[PDB]
Amino acid sequence: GSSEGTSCNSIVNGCPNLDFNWHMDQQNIMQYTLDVTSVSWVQDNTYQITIHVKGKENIDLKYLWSLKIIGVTGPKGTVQLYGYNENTYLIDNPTDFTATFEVYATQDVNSCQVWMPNFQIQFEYLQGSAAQYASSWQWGTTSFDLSTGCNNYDNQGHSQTDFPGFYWNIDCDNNCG
Ligand code: NA
Ligand code: NA
Ligand code: NA
Ligand code: NA
Ligand code: NA
Ligand code: NA
Repeated sequence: GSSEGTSCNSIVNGCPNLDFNWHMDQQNIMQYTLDVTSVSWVQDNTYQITIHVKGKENIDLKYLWSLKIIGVTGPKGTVQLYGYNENTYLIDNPTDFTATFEVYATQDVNSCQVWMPNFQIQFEYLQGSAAQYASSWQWGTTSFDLSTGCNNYDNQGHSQTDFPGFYWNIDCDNNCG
């Protein structure tokens, strides 16, 4: 049985004035960005969201061993994006990719809007058969997790996450308020 999605009009970066770059720089991780490009209410407090992740420089797919979204509060806690072990090949560029998955978004920003539940993206470069390309690797730390959120920052405006948190309208009711 199918249902009509309800698209959210306003998807808000909840903390655009934090310095996220610092947290990747401190770990010698190349800078990445994340945007939430669409949100649709499915039913209950479940939303289908699409993310777009970009790296500062282009890293060829050959360097990648695995990529997965972890720590997801949703129907699936893990969303495999790439991995030989898991026969999963759902992205072609670890430095410019999209993913669509479901989350349960329940923590209120206000009476009309809820926060995205935060998650991490686990990158493994140069492992397994990708280790053969080590000599041309030039982008710093090779295995790392990048986290989302607006709730973890130092006393000088640096985030201790790598990507902003986001919020949107409850049930994607664009007429709330
Ligand atoms: Na709609
Ligand atoms: Na979506
Ligand atoms: Na998966
Ligand atoms: Na809040
Ligand atoms: Na409020
Ligand atoms: Na201090």
